[PDB]
Amino acid sequence: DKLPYKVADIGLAAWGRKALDIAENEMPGLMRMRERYSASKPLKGARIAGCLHMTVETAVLIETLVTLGAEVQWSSCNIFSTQDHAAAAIAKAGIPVYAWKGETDEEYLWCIEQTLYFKDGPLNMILDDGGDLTNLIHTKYPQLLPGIRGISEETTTGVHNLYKMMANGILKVPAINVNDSVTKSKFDNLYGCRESLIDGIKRATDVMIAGKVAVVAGYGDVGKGCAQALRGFGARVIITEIDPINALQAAMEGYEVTTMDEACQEGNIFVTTTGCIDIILGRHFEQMKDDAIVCNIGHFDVEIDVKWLNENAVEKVNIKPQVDRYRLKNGRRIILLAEGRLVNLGCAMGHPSFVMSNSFTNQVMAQIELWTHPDKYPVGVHFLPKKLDEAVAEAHLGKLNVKLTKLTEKQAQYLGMSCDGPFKPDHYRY
Amino acid sequence: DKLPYKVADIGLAAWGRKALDIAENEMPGLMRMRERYSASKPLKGARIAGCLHMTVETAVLIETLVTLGAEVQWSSCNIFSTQDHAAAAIAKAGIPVYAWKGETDEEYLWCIEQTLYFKDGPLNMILDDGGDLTNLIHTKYPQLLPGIRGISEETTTGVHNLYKMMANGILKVPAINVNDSVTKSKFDNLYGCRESLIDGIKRATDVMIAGKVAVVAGYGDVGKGCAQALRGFGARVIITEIDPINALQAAMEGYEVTTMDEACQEGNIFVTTTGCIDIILGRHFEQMKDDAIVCNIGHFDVEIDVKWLNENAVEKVNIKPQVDRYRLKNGRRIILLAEGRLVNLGCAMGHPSFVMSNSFTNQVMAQIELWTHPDKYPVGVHFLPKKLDEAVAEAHLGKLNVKLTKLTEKQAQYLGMSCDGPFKPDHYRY
Amino acid sequence: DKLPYKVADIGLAAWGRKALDIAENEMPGLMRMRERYSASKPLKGARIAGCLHMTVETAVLIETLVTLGAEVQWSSCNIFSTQDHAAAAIAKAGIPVYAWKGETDEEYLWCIEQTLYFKDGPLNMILDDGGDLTNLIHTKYPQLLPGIRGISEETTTGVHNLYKMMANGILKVPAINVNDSVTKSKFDNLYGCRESLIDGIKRATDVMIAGKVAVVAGYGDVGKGCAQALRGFGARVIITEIDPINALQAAMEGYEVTTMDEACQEGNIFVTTTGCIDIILGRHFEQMKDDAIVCNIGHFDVEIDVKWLNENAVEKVNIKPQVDRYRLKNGRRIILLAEGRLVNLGCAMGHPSFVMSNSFTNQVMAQIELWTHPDKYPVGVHFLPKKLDEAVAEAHLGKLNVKLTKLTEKQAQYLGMSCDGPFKPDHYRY
Amino acid sequence: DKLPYKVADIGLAAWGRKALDIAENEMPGLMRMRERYSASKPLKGARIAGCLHMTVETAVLIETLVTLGAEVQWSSCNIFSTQDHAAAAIAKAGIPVYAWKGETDEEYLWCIEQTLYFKDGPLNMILDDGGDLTNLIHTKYPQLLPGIRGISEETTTGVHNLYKMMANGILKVPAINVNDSVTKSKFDNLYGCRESLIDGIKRATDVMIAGKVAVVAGYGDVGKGCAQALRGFGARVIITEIDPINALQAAMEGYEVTTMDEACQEGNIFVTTTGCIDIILGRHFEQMKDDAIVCNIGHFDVEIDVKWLNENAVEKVNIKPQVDRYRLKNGRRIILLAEGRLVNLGCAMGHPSFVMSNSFTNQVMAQIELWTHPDKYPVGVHFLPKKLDEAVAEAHLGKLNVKLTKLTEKQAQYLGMSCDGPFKPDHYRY
Ligand SMILES: NC(=O)c1ccc[n+]([C@@H]2O[C@H](COP(=O)([O-])OP(=O)(O)OC[C@H]3O[C@@H](n4cnc5c(N)ncnc54)[C@H](O)[C@@H]3O)[C@@H](O)[C@H]2O)c1
Ligand SMILES: NC(=O)c1ccc[n+]([C@@H]2O[C@H](COP(=O)([O-])OP(=O)(O)OC[C@H]3O[C@@H](n4cnc5c(N)ncnc54)[C@H](O)[C@@H]3O)[C@@H](O)[C@H]2O)c1
Ligand SMILES: NC(=O)c1ccc[n+]([C@@H]2O[C@H](COP(=O)([O-])OP(=O)(O)OC[C@H]3O[C@@H](n4cnc5c(N)ncnc54)[C@H](O)[C@@H]3O)[C@@H](O)[C@H]2O)c1
Ligand SMILES: NC(=O)c1ccc[n+]([C@@H]2O[C@H](COP(=O)([O-])OP(=O)(O)OC[C@H]3O[C@@H](n4cnc5c(N)ncnc54)[C@H](O)[C@@H]3O)[C@@H](O)[C@H]2O)c1
Ligand SMILES: Nc1ncnc2c1ncn2[C@@H]1C[C@@H](CO)[C@H](O)[C@H]1O
Ligand SMILES: Nc1ncnc2c1ncn2[C@@H]1C[C@@H](CO)[C@H](O)[C@H]1O
Ligand SMILES: Nc1ncnc2c1ncn2[C@@H]1C[C@@H](CO)[C@H](O)[C@H]1O
Ligand SMILES: Nc1ncnc2c1ncn2[C@@H]1C[C@@H](CO)[C@H](O)[C@H]1O
Repeated sequence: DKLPYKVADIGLAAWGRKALDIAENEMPGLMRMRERYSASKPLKGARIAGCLHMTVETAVLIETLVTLGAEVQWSSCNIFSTQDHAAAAIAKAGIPVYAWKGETDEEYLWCIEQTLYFKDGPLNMILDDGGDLTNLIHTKYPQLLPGIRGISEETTTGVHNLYKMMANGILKVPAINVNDSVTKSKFDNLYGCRESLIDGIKRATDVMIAGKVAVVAGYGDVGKGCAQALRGFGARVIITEIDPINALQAAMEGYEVTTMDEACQEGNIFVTTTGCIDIILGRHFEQMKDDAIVCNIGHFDVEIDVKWLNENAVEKVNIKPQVDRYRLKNGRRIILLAEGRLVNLGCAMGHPSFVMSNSFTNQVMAQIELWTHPDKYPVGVHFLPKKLDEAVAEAHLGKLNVKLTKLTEKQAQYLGMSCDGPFKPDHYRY
Repeated sequence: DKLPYKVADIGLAAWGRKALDIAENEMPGLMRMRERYSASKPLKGARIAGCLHMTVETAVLIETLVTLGAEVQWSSCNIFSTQDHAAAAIAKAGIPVYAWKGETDEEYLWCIEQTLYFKDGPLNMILDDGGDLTNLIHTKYPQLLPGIRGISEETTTGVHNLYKMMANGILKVPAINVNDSVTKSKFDNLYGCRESLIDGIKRATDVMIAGKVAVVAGYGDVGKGCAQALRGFGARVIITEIDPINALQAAMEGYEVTTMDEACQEGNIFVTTTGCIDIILGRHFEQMKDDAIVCNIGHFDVEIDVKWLNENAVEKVNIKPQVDRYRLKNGRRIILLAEGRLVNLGCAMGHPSFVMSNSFTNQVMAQIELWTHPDKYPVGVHFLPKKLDEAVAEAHLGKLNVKLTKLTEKQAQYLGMSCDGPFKPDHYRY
Repeated sequence: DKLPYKVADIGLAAWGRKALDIAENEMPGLMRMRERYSASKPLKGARIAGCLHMTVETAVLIETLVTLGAEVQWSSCNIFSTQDHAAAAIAKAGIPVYAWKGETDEEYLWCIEQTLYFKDGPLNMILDDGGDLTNLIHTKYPQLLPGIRGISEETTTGVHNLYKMMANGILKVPAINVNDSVTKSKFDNLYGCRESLIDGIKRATDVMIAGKVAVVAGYGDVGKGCAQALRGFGARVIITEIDPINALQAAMEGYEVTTMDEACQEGNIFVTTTGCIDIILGRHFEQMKDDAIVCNIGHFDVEIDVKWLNENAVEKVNIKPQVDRYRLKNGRRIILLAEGRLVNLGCAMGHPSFVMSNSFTNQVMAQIELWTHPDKYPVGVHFLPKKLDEAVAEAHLGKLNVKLTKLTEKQAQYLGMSCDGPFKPDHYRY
Repeated sequence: DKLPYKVADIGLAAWGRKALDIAENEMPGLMRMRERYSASKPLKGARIAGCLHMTVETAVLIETLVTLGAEVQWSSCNIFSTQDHAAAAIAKAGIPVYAWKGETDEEYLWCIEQTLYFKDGPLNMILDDGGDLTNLIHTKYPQLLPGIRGISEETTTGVHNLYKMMANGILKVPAINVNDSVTKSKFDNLYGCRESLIDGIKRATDVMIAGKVAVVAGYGDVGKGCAQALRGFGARVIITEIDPINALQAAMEGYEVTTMDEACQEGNIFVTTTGCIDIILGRHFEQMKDDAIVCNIGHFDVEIDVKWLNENAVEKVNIKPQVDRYRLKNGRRIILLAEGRLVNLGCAMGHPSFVMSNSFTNQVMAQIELWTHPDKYPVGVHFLPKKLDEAVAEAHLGKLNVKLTKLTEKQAQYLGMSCDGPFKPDHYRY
């Protein structure tokens, strides 16, 4: 009596498959995993439930896992991020996926629920992005915890949740922090938003970036990438921060660092990257230049007070999907993107596949680790070993034609390290 | 018995009007022209036939001219550049427009033909982009030349044509070189492609730019913008040039300058910006890395040997409109964008409106000049006066909140110039 | 009874010669001129008097001219720009040079006077930088005008003077505008200040640039280079301009454009690049942050009101040559570089030799042109032919290993140009 | 019978004091330490022996420590890095300093030896940069170990030594890794070399960077800064790496990553930043373009085979101090800077004072920590607490006019952190 899947239109599978074919060729890390483990099926027995934006990239990840032997059931971790042609290709391949662009909140929860129970038994593995699946199980289905061998978590906000849970005796299953592998945080969060933040603002508004003042709240890995992207197109970028170290980094890169109370009067474009609530408020909106564009790229839509706009604007015109233009009592207009949900995935296609290969190779490794070597992972939050982190990167060098240097035995002795690595201490920040 | 217009779908007018509303707010130069001339209608009597990409930006230009009193009939200057919602809004406003995205070559010519004769008499003005309308009249409808008071030309290739015509006694009507106003060539050609080249490559392929080698043929104003855009996202950019000066400029900016025969073996992304034929040939395609992306942003599709691919590939798969992926005898794949037609307009939406306001304010000024002061323009090719060029720029400063400095009389005397300009000699290169 | 030369210390000639040896290897344009004309001595008969910063680069120029057969007598065009080891090497080689770092104003004039009369007759050629020699002859020695075949002028300010003179019937000798050859203005003025402005600020103060707000007055070729240099090291750069076009260029590159009245309160570093008087006044100094650094890189020291500081500060401490630190009545301190004279040459060594090879190859060509083909140059101000401008650039490509592309005859026909150039119309701005 | 100090010329003290006055104003972190601890003298009782480049910056550090109550004796950690005017000002202030620019190796060791015994008893604290003092005590004066309460270490190479020592039971005293405080490694190593690498190459050679190919070995924090500096001036930068992660970072920033065996044939400028031996060998020198410039910025001069040049060149000409130009059997020339010793300090003045304030505030904190709270530091290698790391940064925000944001209690609860920090987990990489 249960649907085998639920997508917007199965008819999009052909276009989706073409999409995955091109993407596969941009994802050597995932392709190399299949080449190494399709034969031995290290994930045989795993029943992986995934909750992570259902995009072309995620479809290649899903099929990599299946190729490695696991059974997979998936849901998106955002109501506007699914790419329907990718979801259809997956559904068609007979993998249970419950996801479509533009879900309601009740449907969003429903979709995650359809992934918990497989044909032959509940999930024994979690692949999360944001902690929603992780929190659902720990709060509504704890009984399933003993049957779950591990959790791998994709993003900063989900990772922070995990540490809050572990600090409070709640975390009941071993978890690998994938966000913090170097090859994820210093590539996906940085270089990925550097390209997909602009993509989302452009597809949504077609606005010229050059000449504009842009305000980026937060200067973490995401803000660093966003600020760099905007400045490369000629915007004057202003940064807001709560952390004196990130603030000093931004100042030393030539950015004016000040508060939102002050910057709201100057910005033409606003991007929130903090992962924190109450960044852009009604008091900020009333000070904004006419047609200021306001978006969020942080995991959850908690940074901008969109409720305030809906309750206080005198007009609200939908320009196209995910693009709303309000008119306030002061007569001025505000362009709001994706109703405040992460703009790169809501208004465009997320990070390009090559960088997502770095993130997802980390994810496959984490799944294998937890599944294949549970004795190595006590309940808590862990990091993939540096040696695996380095392997992720090495798997992407050939595609770029990078010729890496090999330490001579003489050099390796002088440096006190192995010719095959790890080449850095564990506290290295890269 | 003649159609009053011809567009893809009049039903798109509402969405288009919303598009124009947002764009108008990004185009102060055009809005300020209307504010200054709607009352006096300096273009009353003008019957302007336009041949220029039928986009949201062009629609604001078309309505600015109408507001200034002229009668206008328009066609696109490329078979893939029209934005159907913009064309519909114009058609709906009752302006005769003949344009849609994806015309055949015969239709392309047909559309230009429908603009030559107005309700009350042939065209008395030309607004061209590429020279196609200009060449059609001079070669098939010379009889209409005495009735045409002037020509204003938008782009480098069209301007070059005009000088070839003038050098050969063919040019029969006064022409203003709009491409070479400073506020056009050093803004539209540069900053505009800096943002819309990436937009087109992204919407077409979603490819990661970071980590790639990109080859840009030509280092003129368009190549300069394209190279800068690609390098800002982390691509290693190689430049090809025939001009020792542009080549030295590129080298001094840190770019490797070499030949296409050599670079075709390294590039992952190829962009042609030369305005010249035979840039990328079959011999180059056979040396390319797998899934290399190849596009053109020069006016005409004469830079890449697309015919060679169609005749020599073993497979050709249409991924989506304007995106074709070939498979060659060597087993490797080539992604070709927009069949070789300018990629920013064929795969995306062209330059953003703000920079297009600079170009189109120049165009309106040129029309007024020629129409309103023909005694000032003998047959030949001219430049708008520097004072008007500076006025275009000044009209866009307020939107950006630029506080310009005013020379004191003391300073103006020392510099030997007027406090209100021109502030530069005519040979100034900016 | 006349000195054969006058320098700080002939004993520095050996170190200077070593300097010139290294420089020669960085100046292929000048070396290639010698290789082509030492045999035929096209300048035989020329008695060239030069007034241009007596640096290592200028010494290679002086010897290139001598090698080409002319007789040369030189003076510096600034009291603080001479490089004593270079002046000594020249003096030693037996060329009459009157120059040393740190001349008084009376001495500065005296030195120029010692170059007017040669062993065998007055000067028959002028090589000027700033117009000082040009103005001295036209105002105190007009009688020598009929004997002077030509003038070649190095910089923007001198070129502007020439046009003021020509517009007023004063210019009595043919002059070639060397500043405006493309290979000079778009390389020396831009890329040269991009490297030597920082060099001067650093050798003078050792100040960290990152984190600072820097204010650059003017956004011409010099301001463009200076702004780019400062921003590359992490300074937040604010620009002041009087020209709406340059102001819009700066805004579209992400720079805040405002007035000095406003920026004087924010800057930590101030650089004037306008070529205009009254840029930084006492009213600006009283608003400055403590230890703000203030310098000028424009030709003459007329941009900053240094007299105001000397008359109004409560203290003035010389830190080292060309570096003065004042203390104002408000208790705050101002660091002034080179007493307001061009900072790159006053506090460092000017532009590096490679870019100076572009400028000086232009200068040698101009001398040959005027001297060798006077029938081609009526009284007035002219530009070197584009073909020579392109040759300057081509002569520097090999050193950089640039592989330039050659047009096929097919391509050259399509473009309507010669395979050997000129490749651009005369109004091209590059 | 022992000298009270030993410097090049005490007569330079006045100029040095002026230098320190300017520097103090650029070092708020150190000034704020004095303002907070001069009253309470937390270092009273400490007898700190320092071995760290004797520069203007280090002089402000030395006086900050004295102000905090310690007795200090200093030596430089490099034979060419001392700034004689700074050493003289210190000597004059009556602090025992043994250092001068250009020491022989025997003298270098002698100077360190003069710092071990104070008027009233051996050293009870070490402030090291490179590990030389640390290794001298552990190997020749172990008997003094029980009397030493702590070690604070400045740089990557010294920190690596410490971990090698701790891993081998040799480390006998508690050590704080100062290099790895975030405010040191991500500011001094990066932004500092970004400005002082160019300074050293420029003061030494005056070479144009634009147009050159530069090869940077290593892409750690130092290579990242060096590569960014060179590319900002127009050099094409090639990177060599042994670490797949750093290699992928460099590729994604647009740099070609290859081997030295390959790059030695292309580079015009070579900079080694690896901290490893055998980077540039005789086989590399024989392939180099004429007048290639070769330097090292890593701690010890072990990266370049300078011995090979001295033994194999046919000529060796000293251009000026720290600049040697060789001529090889193949007729080509090699410019070697500072005989291979760190170029920023050997040929220029090291990092500017502002960034050095970040490093030295960390150093003062470490000294206070170890001295004042030894119960908190067991034998081993430790990190300063994140809260102190953040305080270093906050102490430099005011000088830059940074307006930092304060978390509301609501926000701090949502983020699960204190309004006053730490704002990041311990594994954060910034
Ligand atoms: N959309 C995407 O593709 C994508 C990719 C990576 C991560 N993410 C998400 O982006 C957000 C941030 O990630 P990250 O890796 O940059 O986290 P980060 O910790 O590195 O960064 C964010 C910063 O925000 C600052 N900040 C917190 N509250 C603030 C406030 N009120 N005002 C100003 N600054 C404040 C913090 O000091 C911090 O430096 C998270 O929600 C994360 O899950 C999105
Ligand atoms: N798509 C757009 O939005 C847009 C905007 C502006 C202009 N254009 C078009 O872009 C093209 C170029 O414009 P531009 O303003 O840059 O012209 P430009 O003259 O400034 O530039 C092009 C350069 O190409 C070089 N070049 C010519 N043949 C070459 C060859 N075989 N190999 C390598 N280099 C070669 C030339 O030396 C030249 O510097 C024209 O067709 C123009 O009309 C497109
Ligand atoms: N020191 C050097 O090595 C070197 C090299 C090249 C030229 N120069 C000298 O540098 C100066 C400028 O050269 P350029 O080639 O950049 O000239 P440019 O004409 O290209 O530039 C200067 C600009 O200053 C602007 N400006 C004028 N008055 C102004 C005012 N009051 N406030 C703000 N902006 C103002 C103008 O609009 C102009 O764009 C001249 O004196 C020139 O001779 C020095
Ligand atoms: N001169 C200065 O002012 C200053 C300031 C900071 C540190 N330092 C010194 O600079 C050097 C490096 O510091 P860091 O903080 O960058 O270290 P880092 O560890 O961050 O960096 C160096 C890198 O070199 C790479 N590498 C090692 N051997 C290599 C080889 N054979 N070929 C290519 N790459 C190789 C490593 O993988 C590594 O990423 C150390 O000696 C350090 O003490 C100098
Ligand atoms: N194309 C994509 N497919 C899947 N996940 C993506 C894509 N782009 C960005 N993401 C993820 C979205 C994030 C925030 O939830 C991550 O941290 C990031 O990995
Ligand atoms: N959005 C746009 N609308 C109209 N014309 C455009 C747009 N973007 C670029 N162009 C034009 C296309 C060009 C080449 O034909 C021009 O030179 C340029 O002005
Ligand atoms: N090293 C140098 N030698 C000679 N002239 C120089 C040097 N650096 C800059 N200049 C010149 C100084 C200028 C301003 O007078 C020029 O325009 C510029 O060519
Ligand atoms: N001006 C300076 N004074 C003292 N130490 C410096 C200076 N510049 C760089 N350094 C140090 C030299 C280094 C390498 O030994 C450090 O890691 C760095 O902190």
